[PDB]
Amino acid sequence: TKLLVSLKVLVIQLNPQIGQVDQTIKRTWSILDKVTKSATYVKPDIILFPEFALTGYSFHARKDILPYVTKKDEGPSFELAKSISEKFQCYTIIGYPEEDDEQKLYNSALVVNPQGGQIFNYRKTFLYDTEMNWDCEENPEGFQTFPMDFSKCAKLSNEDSYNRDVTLKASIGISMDLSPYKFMAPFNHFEFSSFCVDNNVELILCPMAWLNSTSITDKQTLHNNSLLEAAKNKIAFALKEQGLPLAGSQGIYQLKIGDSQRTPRVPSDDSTSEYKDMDEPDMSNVNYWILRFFPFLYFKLRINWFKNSSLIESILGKTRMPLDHEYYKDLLDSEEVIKDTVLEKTFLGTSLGQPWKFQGKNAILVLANRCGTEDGTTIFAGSSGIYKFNGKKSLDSLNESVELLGNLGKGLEGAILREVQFEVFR
Repeated sequence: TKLLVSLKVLVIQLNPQIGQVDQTIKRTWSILDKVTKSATYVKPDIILFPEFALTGYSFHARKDILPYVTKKDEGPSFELAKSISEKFQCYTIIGYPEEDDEQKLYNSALVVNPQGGQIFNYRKTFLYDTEMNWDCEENPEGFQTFPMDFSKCAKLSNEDSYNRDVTLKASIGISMDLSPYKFMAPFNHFEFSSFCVDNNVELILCPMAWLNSTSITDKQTLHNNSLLEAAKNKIAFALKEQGLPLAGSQGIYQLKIGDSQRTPRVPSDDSTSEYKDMDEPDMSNVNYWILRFFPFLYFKLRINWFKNSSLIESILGKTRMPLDHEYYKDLLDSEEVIKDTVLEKTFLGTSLGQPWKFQGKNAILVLANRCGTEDGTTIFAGSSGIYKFNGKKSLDSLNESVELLGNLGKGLEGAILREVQFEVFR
């Protein structure tokens, strides 16, 4: 049986600065208030916030992030998501700094149902250089999936309305999860992308604090005060020329609610990474974000790979997580049988029994990336948007195996709403 699902996704893009939690709370209610007053407004089934959407991101010490850490079921972040879910009758996913009863710190993103009850708490699996500053911890469970009960969102292929309930097998990824492990692992791996394809993920939620390539990331520059001074002056002029403060744009909201304005497919080049046109998305990152989801993208060479039986040594040898990951604290030789899970495993989008496993299926990707600037050196690309993988039969936005349902600006706070329509198999 094949169910048709119609979901109403709402993504919030904020510019949270460290020490302005309450002010970010106020601006958030200001955005949601404007969203409901939209001409083409509809009640969202799921609302997604960026990574650390209320506290800020660039923390340099554990002592600094301590005043903002909360339990998974306590604090401003949890209270906000609970109020939103109860006020909109939807799921709320927001990134927050977490701390357990063992005094351990995490980069987490909590989830609340329409009833106002926390149904899931996810920890960041792959850590970024910034998490190392405040002694963050890798997700001991690694990549995870969870079910989401949506009411009146599905229907049969011959019905005239969505009066049926559907339990989607969701999955959350936090920025660095999309990148190669520690920026050192092979690019061809695609950890998080493979994990979602392997476990047949249908809805992908990605809270992010992704950077713009114009940011200062060079290590020898960040630790050379002479070079760092001249490097920060460049960032200062970049924002001053745009008529923006060093912290970034706040208060001025970009609202794309209800409209069906799709994002233009543009290839990567020079000036696609330039921090200009704050109402326009960052196609350099959008193309990169799509590339990181290669297993969901159509690729012609998969036929030759499956035929020549390539990657099978990669599929079998493929482990769940990196061996040196916190997750851990030959079938060809053995006489043990091949389990279903092994046949579900994939590499580069190819499986042991099929050239393109995702082929024929659909999946919804929701990226909620923050905007603004921090430390006068870190610029976030923003460009929050929603994507659809049709799985129908090009390693960027030019590939028509993915649908760009809409994106936000690279440097403006706002919220985008889209009525995503895909299909599922039960």
